[PDB]
Amino acid sequence: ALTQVRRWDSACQKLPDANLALISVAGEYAAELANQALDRNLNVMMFSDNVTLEDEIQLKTRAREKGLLVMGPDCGTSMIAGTPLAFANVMPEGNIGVIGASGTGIQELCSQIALAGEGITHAIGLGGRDLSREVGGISALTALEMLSADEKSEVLAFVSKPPAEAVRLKIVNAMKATGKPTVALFLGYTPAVARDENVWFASSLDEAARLACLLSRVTARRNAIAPVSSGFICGLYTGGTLAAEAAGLLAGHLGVETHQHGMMLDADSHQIIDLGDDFYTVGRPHPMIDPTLRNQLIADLGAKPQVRVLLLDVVIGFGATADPAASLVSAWQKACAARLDNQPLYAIATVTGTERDPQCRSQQIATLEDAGIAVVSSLPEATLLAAALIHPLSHTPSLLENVAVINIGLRSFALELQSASKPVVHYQWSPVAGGNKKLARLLERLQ
Amino acid sequence: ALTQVRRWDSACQKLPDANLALISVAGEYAAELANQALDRNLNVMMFSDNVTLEDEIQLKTRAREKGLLVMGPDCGTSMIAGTPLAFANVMPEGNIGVIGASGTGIQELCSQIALAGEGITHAIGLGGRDLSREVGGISALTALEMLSADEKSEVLAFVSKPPAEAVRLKIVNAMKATGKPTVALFLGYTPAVARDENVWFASSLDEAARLACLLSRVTARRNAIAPVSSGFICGLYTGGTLAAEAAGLLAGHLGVEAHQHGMMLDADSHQIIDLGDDFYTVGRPHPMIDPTLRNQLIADLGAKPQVRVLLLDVVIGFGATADPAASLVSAWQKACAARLDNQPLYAIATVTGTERDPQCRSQQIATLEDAGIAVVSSLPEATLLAAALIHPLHTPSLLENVAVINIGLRSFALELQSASKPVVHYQWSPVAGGNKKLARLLERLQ
Repeated sequence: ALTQVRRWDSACQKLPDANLALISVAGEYAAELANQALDRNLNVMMFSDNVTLEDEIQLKTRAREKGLLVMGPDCGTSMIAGTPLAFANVMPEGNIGVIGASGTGIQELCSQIALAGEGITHAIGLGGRDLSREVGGISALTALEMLSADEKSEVLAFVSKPPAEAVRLKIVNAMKATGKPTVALFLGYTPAVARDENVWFASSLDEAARLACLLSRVTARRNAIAPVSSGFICGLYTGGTLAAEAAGLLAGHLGVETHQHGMMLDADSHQIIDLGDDFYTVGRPHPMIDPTLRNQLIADLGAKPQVRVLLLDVVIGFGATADPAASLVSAWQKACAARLDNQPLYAIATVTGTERDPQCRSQQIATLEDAGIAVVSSLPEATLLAAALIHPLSHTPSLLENVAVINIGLRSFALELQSASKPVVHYQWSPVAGGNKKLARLLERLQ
Repeated sequence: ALTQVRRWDSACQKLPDANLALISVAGEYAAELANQALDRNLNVMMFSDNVTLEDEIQLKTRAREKGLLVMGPDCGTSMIAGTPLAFANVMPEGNIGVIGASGTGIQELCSQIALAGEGITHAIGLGGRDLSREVGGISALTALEMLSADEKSEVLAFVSKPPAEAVRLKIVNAMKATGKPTVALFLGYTPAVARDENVWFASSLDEAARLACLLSRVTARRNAIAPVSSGFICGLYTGGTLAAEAAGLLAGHLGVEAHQHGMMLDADSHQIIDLGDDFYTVGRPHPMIDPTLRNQLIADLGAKPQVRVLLLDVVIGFGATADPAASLVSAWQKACAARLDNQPLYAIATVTGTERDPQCRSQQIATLEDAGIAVVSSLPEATLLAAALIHPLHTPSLLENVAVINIGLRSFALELQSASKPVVHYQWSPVAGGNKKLARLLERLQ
């Protein structure tokens, strides 16, 4: 049974700890009700269109000095603490925090994330004009700071139309300040560089989602492992091309820059080695057919405590070992066996081959996983994870913890919130006096 | 059991359909066996290493003249007509033809293609040095020509180290000439242009796979629909952001620059409209909450023959209509029921929302698919298919069946035997059978 009301105080008593005012009244009155909401120190989300820049700017600046959040006018979507606000979707729980100055942009970005197998913490709408040259991205900065302080939001994803020079610059620096892996989606804009410190740039919705999930998977694992002591990366590859791509990929992640003797990369003690090179094959069979060399080198890492991460490629199929996984496992266990607790050896592998190959992809992967080796589907993820693990680890907004809504405009919004069984009180509001049926009937008819 | 032989005589008599000689003997002898194979008009694959550029060029130029193929020295991987050659993988059959001057590069690309649910026709290894300046892509050109002529190879994917300028130009041009959607992967090479006509440039193995699979899905769906008459694209969007991205993507595919009244795109009669714009919402609910208008416009398409493709978005979730799919199908059917068979209307929809939404993602997609509307997972694919459906419109004997005369290593023949592929093992050696000491010396030195 929806708790309707018709006076502010009546709504505030039916919901003492109300947190947000969702305004969907006629634009001409939205700003008014927003300030009345702030007078009661409530966060505001204006789904309402037809609101002037001046009022939006006034409301957002006022919300800043008060330490509140005003999801600017014409904000069609938001989902905070599992609470659907306006046009929202039921999302799987995850570690991705979404911020957007777009309606269906947020919706599609989120739909693609779920479709990609991950989930979100919150999806914060800002209002279509927040990033405008005149608004200055006030709400976008407040949103970033909030999620930045939300530990459950390990990865950040931002979506909006491309902002102007001064504004996008302010947004990026703010994104960098959070220190969290962040995907910045500037709709229909091919970015300068693909990555800038902790910021990854995308130009399309599903590209952005693909990236957000990848960062999500890498950060998730890195937090679970919780590396504490730094060290170096050692890549022992059996496939030349694979070694070369992993090398190029890792160099980019490290901001590091013709490769002699199979040494594909050697920077700051990190190494990516092609054991297939002639330099390692004198007097012995190719590593892809005989695992003896590589396995010994793996076992011997037990004597190189400075080596924190071991990168591996496992290539199956005809012409390869019968069951590489098993001997790989024993070999790396011997290594780990010889390490002190503060000198662990994390292993990361990618598997190249199919389910029907003799060795069987799924069985090989399971063997690796059961032993504790991290198996990822692609080199970009494998190397990104490796780079993340070498550097050890280094107050959540009350609005993100709980959301109590005083719904003012449309009743349907209050009703949909009822479905989610979220705390809501519906404040029936109208711009026409109670007895003026003529005008009430007219307004309805015209709309 | 494995048929074993000691002379070309026996090999060919035993394998009358021999198509290829897989050679893994010591490099100093590989070119010689390769020419003996060419003397018998057999294709060649030299897994064998330690072969000079000089011999490679001689063998490949000779092969080209004979209308045959020599997969360069140091070619560790190939799969042709379901036949695994050397370091190969068991692959599901699909519509993607792969070519590579890389060993594990071909393997990883295919492994990714398989994981994405697609398959290949063949994976033709070229030899690590085929695209070098000295060789000039001889085998690369041949393979491209072969896959260009293979009807089952509907999408092509090429992978290799970045070839020098002249070679690269020649290669890209040959890819353009096939006319088939093609992904060109030049390992660790930043492409300035992402797409050039039918060629998509990629930088990483996973990206190349992603693109190859995307083109695979689009081309497979188009060939199924088998369009006959060209026409126009009409996008009717309810979500503003989705309309603009769709507009931006299609403008790119149609290679044209593309704002007012919600008309996100309007070039060459192709239109992408944002029905959520004020221009279409005066006096009525937003199209995301009321389908009336859009459904009307869709139904009205039945009277417009030239409109061949209809693009749609369907956003579900708490605030949208209770069952979008149902009404869309209905308006959709009316339009189709008014069209003559020669003037069909193909519908393509992207669905935004989750399995948990009130409308239920899978439920909506089912209703849409049941009525013949094509549902795709992303705007790039939807717009790409939209552009593919408005056009519209023999196979090399080696790609039909492979019968191998194996010469170097025995393991490769056993590999073929286990997969029930036609094979004969030519037991060969540099030392004549009568010299015991020399034989011991060789056996020991290896």
